[PDB]
Amino acid sequence: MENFQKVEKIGEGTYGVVYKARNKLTGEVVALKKIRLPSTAIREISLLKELNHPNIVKLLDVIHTENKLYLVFEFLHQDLKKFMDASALTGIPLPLIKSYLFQLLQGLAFCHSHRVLHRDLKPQNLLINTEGAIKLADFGLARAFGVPVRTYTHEVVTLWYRAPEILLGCKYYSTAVDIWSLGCIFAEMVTRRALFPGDSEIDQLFRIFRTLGTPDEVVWPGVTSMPDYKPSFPKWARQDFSKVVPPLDEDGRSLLSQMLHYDPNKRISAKAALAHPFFQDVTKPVPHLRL
Ligand SMILES: Cn1cc(NC(=O)c2cc(-c3ccccc3)nc3ccnn23)cn1
Repeated sequence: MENFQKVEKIGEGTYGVVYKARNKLTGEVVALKKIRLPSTAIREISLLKELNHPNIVKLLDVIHTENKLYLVFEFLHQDLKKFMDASALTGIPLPLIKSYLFQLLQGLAFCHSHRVLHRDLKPQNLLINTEGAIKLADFGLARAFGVPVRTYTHEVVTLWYRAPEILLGCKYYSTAVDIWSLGCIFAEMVTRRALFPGDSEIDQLFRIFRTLGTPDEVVWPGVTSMPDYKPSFPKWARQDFSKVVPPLDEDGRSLLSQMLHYDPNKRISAKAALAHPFFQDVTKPVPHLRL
């Protein structure tokens, strides 16, 4: 932190402070993330420097010096959480929602093709720029560092986007967990409200069940044998997506339903989702960004 001049706190991320900083040698403005605390993690994280795609926030460097771990990322000026808050009177226009979803699916398809999962997608790690791009930040890190209940400064890590197999204690994640999260985000962009804003693991799980119906062996073979499944769960009926995400059209609702299948083996893949009729008329609009 002397071969970075000018260093400012951006926010508090899942693993430590995030700073905006200028690289000394190069003049470039970067995001610098301090990871608060392991050699297995270093090689794993290091591999992510090769995982480069236009819809993935570039990992520029892994700095392991002075027994500290810093990740240096490409810097973007706004996140989707802030953008949706700024867009709340009018909503994000459907063509821009569509562009963002399509781009995010391209990013997921890339990473999934290389056997890399995110596992903690949320609006705060989706970053936007002035050119209409959106990018996924922090891919691959959960496999390396875990996902805590609370961050270094005691902020509660959100459960809102967590897939039901994770909440039911399945110990092997698949790429389907990212599709679920993205489906949740899609619904939130459309309705301007989080889809499942749980404030505890059971509240999260029951909010899912009260919308999508309590899962059973018909819709999710194997569910009743999951580690944290209890036969005493209340049995709620499923709601129609026409009630959950109006005014989304039938193409959008169909796609959302497939992203929110209970059984992770039934849930649509990113690559398949890109071929969905919802994207037949996709475009790349310019967002209105105030920086
Ligand atoms: C991995 N990675 C993170 C980023 N950037 C961000 O996190 C980021 C930074 C800032 C920011 C605001 C005022 C002054 C300085 C910075 N505002 C937002 C709003 C949303 N994100 N964000 C770039 N790369």
